[PDB]
Formats: sequence, C-alpha cells, structure tokens
Amino acid sequence: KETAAAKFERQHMDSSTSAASSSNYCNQMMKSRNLTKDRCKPVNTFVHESLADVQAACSQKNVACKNGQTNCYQSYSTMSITDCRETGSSKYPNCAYKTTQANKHIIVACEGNPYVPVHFDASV
Ligand SMILES: [Cl-]
Ligand SMILES: [Cl-]
Ligand SMILES: [Cl-]
Ligand SMILES: [Cl-]
Repeated sequence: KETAAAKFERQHMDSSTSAASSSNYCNQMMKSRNLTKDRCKPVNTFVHESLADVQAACSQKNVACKNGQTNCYQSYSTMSITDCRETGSSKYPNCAYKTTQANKHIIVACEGNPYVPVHFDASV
C-alpha cells in the first residue's frame, strides 16, 4: 500500500512548474498522477513549491482542520497552487477539469516521524 506521506506527494506536489501552464494543466496532471484511473477524483490541489517548503509547513502555524482535528498547519506565506475540479461535462472514463491558479496559504494535516504532510485541508 502507498504510505500516507507518499500519497500526499503524488496527489499534491508539482515542484516542476511555477504555476499551471494552460487551461489544460489539470486534465494532464490529474491523469499523470493517476487520479483518474478508476474514477475521476473530484477536487484536487497541486502546490508549485519545493517539497521542502511544503514539508516545512508542518512546523508553521498550528490551526484546526475542518474535521476538527488539531494536526493542521497553515503556511506562513502564500504559495503558488492550482485547484483542479471536475466540470459539468466530466464523466469517467472521460474526466474533465477546470484549472484555477492562485497564490494562497496552504493548510495541511501532518503526521508521523518525520512529521510531514498527509492531507491537504484547504488553501486560504
Ligand atoms: Cl514515504
Ligand atoms: Cl522538469
Ligand atoms: Cl485537495
Ligand atoms: Cl499565481
């Protein structure tokens, strides 16, 4: 099985581009990261920063997660992110995504040793 930290990396990291290329960024990335394999993941955010900077958020501002857990952290600085969400025309096996690029703080849940990101909670 995939570890929690590795699943977070695969689903949420894109350190190779500074920001979403075109409107087709999400269709390509959701496919590349295997998030459209058996079904279309409905919503998924990619962060365009180094893995180190995203991991460093786990020692930044401790805040509540939406589900009430207390292991969430909000990055002190804004980061380049792209939110990918299915459009109305999306239907497996023909997934289709809207690409929205933004610069916002990220909120992640962290766990383990090393204490690293295991869930992407929200962007602010
Ligand atoms: Cl790992
Ligand atoms: Cl590259
Ligand atoms: Cl997400
Ligand atoms: Cl941006």
